[PDB]
Amino acid sequence: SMLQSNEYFSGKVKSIGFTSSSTGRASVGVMAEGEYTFGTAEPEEMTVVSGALKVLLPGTVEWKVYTAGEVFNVPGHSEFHLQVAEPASYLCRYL
Amino acid sequence: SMLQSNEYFSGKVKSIGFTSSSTGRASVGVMAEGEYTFGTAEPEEMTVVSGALKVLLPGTVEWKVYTAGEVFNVPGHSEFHLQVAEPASYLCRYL
Repeated sequence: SMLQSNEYFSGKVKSIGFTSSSTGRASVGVMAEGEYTFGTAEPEEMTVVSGALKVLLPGTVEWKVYTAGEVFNVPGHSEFHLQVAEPASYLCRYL
Repeated sequence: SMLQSNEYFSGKVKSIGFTSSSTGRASVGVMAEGEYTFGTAEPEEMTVVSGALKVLLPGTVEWKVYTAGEVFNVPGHSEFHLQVAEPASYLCRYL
Protein backbone atom coordinates (compact mmCIF):
# COMPACT_ATOMS: atom_id res chain seq x y z
CA SER A 1 0.00 0.00 0.00
CA MET A 2 1.85 3.03 -1.35
CA LEU A 3 1.20 6.45 0.24
CA GLN A 4 -0.28 8.48 -2.62
CA SER A 5 0.96 12.03 -3.22
CA ASN A 6 -1.67 14.39 -4.68
CA GLU A 7 -1.43 18.02 -5.80
CA TYR A 8 -4.14 20.38 -7.03
CA PHE A 9 -4.44 24.00 -8.12
CA SER A 10 -0.78 24.28 -9.12
CA GLY A 11 0.39 23.15 -5.70
CA LYS A 12 -1.95 25.31 -3.60
CA VAL A 13 -3.54 22.10 -2.26
CA LYS A 14 -1.51 19.00 -1.49
CA SER A 15 -2.57 15.73 0.12
CA ILE A 16 -1.27 12.28 1.05
CA GLY A 17 -3.63 9.37 0.45
CA PHE A 18 -3.65 6.25 2.62
CA THR A 19 -5.91 3.55 4.00
CA SER A 20 -6.20 2.26 7.55
CA SER A 21 -8.73 0.23 9.48
CA SER A 22 -9.75 3.22 11.59
CA THR A 23 -10.20 5.66 8.67
CA GLY A 24 -10.97 3.60 5.60
CA ARG A 25 -9.52 5.25 2.52
CA ALA A 26 -8.47 8.74 3.51
CA SER A 27 -6.07 11.60 2.93
CA VAL A 28 -4.45 14.30 4.98
CA GLY A 29 -3.72 17.58 3.30
CA VAL A 30 -3.15 21.32 3.38
CA MET A 31 -4.86 24.13 1.51
CA ALA A 32 -2.94 27.36 1.04
CA GLU A 33 -4.69 30.73 1.23
CA GLY A 34 -7.12 30.79 -1.66
CA GLU A 35 -10.58 29.85 -2.91
CA TYR A 36 -11.39 26.41 -4.31
CA THR A 37 -14.13 24.21 -5.72
CA PHE A 38 -13.70 20.43 -5.49
CA GLY A 39 -15.93 17.83 -7.07
CA THR A 40 -16.62 14.64 -5.15
CA ALA A 41 -16.89 11.04 -6.27
CA GLU A 42 -17.26 9.15 -3.00
CA PRO A 43 -18.94 11.16 -0.23
CA GLU A 44 -16.37 12.86 1.97
CA GLU A 45 -16.07 13.45 5.70
CA MET A 46 -13.71 16.38 6.34
CA THR A 47 -12.13 17.02 9.74
CA VAL A 48 -10.23 20.27 10.18
CA VAL A 49 -6.80 19.50 11.64
CA SER A 50 -5.46 23.06 11.95
CA GLY A 51 -6.70 26.50 10.99
CA ALA A 52 -10.14 27.10 9.55
CA LEU A 53 -12.06 26.21 6.41
CA LYS A 54 -14.98 28.38 5.30
CA VAL A 55 -17.23 26.11 3.27
CA LEU A 56 -20.29 26.34 1.01
CA LEU A 57 -21.95 22.91 0.96
CA PRO A 58 -24.56 21.49 -1.43
CA GLY A 59 -28.09 22.38 -0.44
CA THR A 60 -27.13 25.62 1.30
CA VAL A 61 -26.56 29.22 0.22
CA GLU A 62 -24.83 30.09 3.51
CA TRP A 63 -21.09 29.75 4.16
CA LYS A 64 -20.02 28.13 7.42
CA VAL A 65 -16.65 28.23 9.17
CA TYR A 66 -15.18 25.00 10.55
CA THR A 67 -12.25 25.16 12.97
CA ALA A 68 -9.80 22.60 14.34
CA GLY A 69 -11.48 19.36 15.33
CA GLU A 70 -14.78 20.19 13.63
CA VAL A 71 -16.25 17.85 11.04
CA PHE A 72 -18.40 18.36 7.97
CA ASN A 73 -19.77 16.04 5.31
CA VAL A 74 -19.97 16.46 1.55
CA PRO A 75 -22.29 14.20 -0.49
CA GLY A 76 -20.91 12.03 -3.23
CA HIS A 77 -21.20 12.88 -6.92
CA SER A 78 -21.34 16.55 -5.98
CA GLU A 79 -19.07 19.51 -5.23
CA PHE A 80 -18.20 21.97 -2.49
CA HIS A 81 -16.51 25.35 -2.23
CA LEU A 82 -13.91 26.69 0.18
CA GLN A 83 -12.43 30.00 1.24
CA VAL A 84 -9.11 29.65 3.05
CA ALA A 85 -7.66 32.74 4.76
CA GLU A 86 -4.28 31.17 5.62
CA PRO A 87 -3.00 27.59 5.39
CA ALA A 88 -5.37 25.02 6.89
CA SER A 89 -4.85 21.28 7.23
CA TYR A 90 -7.44 18.53 7.14
CA LEU A 91 -8.22 14.83 7.25
CA CYS A 92 -10.57 13.62 4.51
CA ARG A 93 -12.31 10.23 4.64
CA TYR A 94 -13.73 8.83 1.39
CA LEU A 95 -16.90 7.07 2.45
CA SER B 1 4.68 30.48 0.79
CA MET B 2 4.99 27.20 -1.10
CA LEU B 3 3.57 24.02 0.47
CA GLN B 4 6.63 21.80 0.91
CA SER B 5 6.46 18.12 -0.07
CA ASN B 6 8.66 15.82 2.03
CA GLU B 7 9.34 12.08 1.75
CA TYR B 8 11.39 9.80 4.00
CA PHE B 9 12.26 6.12 4.21
CA SER B 10 11.70 5.50 0.49
CA GLY B 11 8.16 6.88 0.66
CA LYS B 12 7.04 5.13 3.84
CA VAL B 13 6.67 8.55 5.48
CA LYS B 14 5.36 11.57 3.59
CA SER B 15 4.55 15.05 4.85
CA ILE B 16 3.41 18.48 3.66
CA GLY B 17 5.10 21.48 5.28
CA PHE B 18 3.34 24.79 5.82
CA THR B 19 3.17 27.79 8.14
CA SER B 20 0.12 29.44 9.67
CA SER B 21 -0.51 31.84 12.52
CA SER B 22 -2.24 29.15 14.58
CA THR B 23 0.46 26.47 14.10
CA GLY B 24 3.70 28.25 13.39
CA ARG B 25 5.83 26.19 11.04
CA ALA B 26 4.27 22.76 10.83
CA SER B 27 3.66 19.69 8.71
CA VAL B 28 0.92 17.11 8.32
CA GLY B 29 1.98 13.63 7.34
CA VAL B 30 1.40 9.90 7.25
CA MET B 31 3.60 7.03 8.38
CA ALA B 32 3.04 3.64 6.77
CA GLU B 33 3.33 0.43 8.79
CA GLY B 34 6.94 0.25 9.91
CA GLU B 35 9.53 1.29 12.48
CA TYR B 36 11.36 4.60 12.31
CA THR B 37 13.90 6.82 14.03
CA PHE B 38 13.78 10.57 13.34
CA GLY B 39 16.29 13.14 14.49
CA THR B 40 15.03 16.56 15.54
CA ALA B 41 16.41 20.03 14.98
CA GLU B 42 13.69 22.26 16.38
CA PRO B 43 11.68 20.69 19.21
CA GLU B 44 8.53 19.05 17.90
CA GLU B 45 4.96 18.85 19.14
CA MET B 46 3.24 15.84 17.55
CA THR B 47 -0.55 15.44 17.48
CA VAL B 48 -1.92 12.14 16.25
CA VAL B 49 -4.58 12.82 13.61
CA SER B 50 -5.64 9.23 12.88
CA GLY B 51 -4.51 5.80 13.99
CA ALA B 52 -1.86 5.29 16.64
CA LEU B 53 1.84 5.97 17.10
CA LYS B 54 3.87 3.91 19.56
CA VAL B 55 6.77 6.11 20.59
CA LEU B 56 10.04 5.85 22.51
CA LEU B 57 10.99 9.36 23.65
CA PRO B 58 14.31 10.70 24.99
CA GLY B 59 14.70 10.18 28.71
CA THR B 60 12.52 7.06 28.91
CA VAL B 61 13.06 3.36 28.28
CA GLU B 62 9.37 2.50 27.91
CA TRP B 63 7.23 2.86 24.80
CA LYS B 64 3.93 4.73 24.97
CA VAL B 65 1.00 4.58 22.56
CA TYR B 66 -0.62 7.83 21.43
CA THR B 67 -4.01 7.73 19.71
CA ALA B 68 -6.07 10.23 17.74
CA GLY B 69 -6.06 13.68 19.30
CA GLU B 70 -3.28 12.89 21.76
CA VAL B 71 -0.16 15.05 21.85
CA PHE B 72 3.47 14.37 22.67
CA ASN B 73 6.62 16.48 22.64
CA VAL B 74 10.11 15.69 21.40
CA PRO B 75 13.05 17.87 22.50
CA GLY B 76 15.16 19.64 19.93
CA HIS B 77 18.59 18.42 18.83
CA SER B 78 17.54 14.90 19.74
CA GLU B 79 15.74 11.89 18.26
CA PHE B 80 12.72 9.67 18.79
CA HIS B 81 11.57 6.23 17.70
CA LEU B 82 8.24 4.97 16.40
CA GLN B 83 6.45 1.70 15.80
CA VAL B 84 3.50 2.01 13.44
CA ALA B 85 1.15 -0.98 13.10
CA GLU B 86 -0.87 0.44 10.19
CA PRO B 87 -0.93 3.88 8.54
CA ALA B 88 -1.18 6.74 11.03
CA SER B 89 -1.45 10.45 10.30
CA TYR B 90 -0.14 13.35 12.34
CA LEU B 91 0.33 17.10 12.71
CA CYS B 92 3.86 18.17 13.66
CA ARG B 93 4.66 21.66 14.96
CA TYR B 94 8.29 22.80 14.83
CA LEU B 95 8.70 24.89 17.96
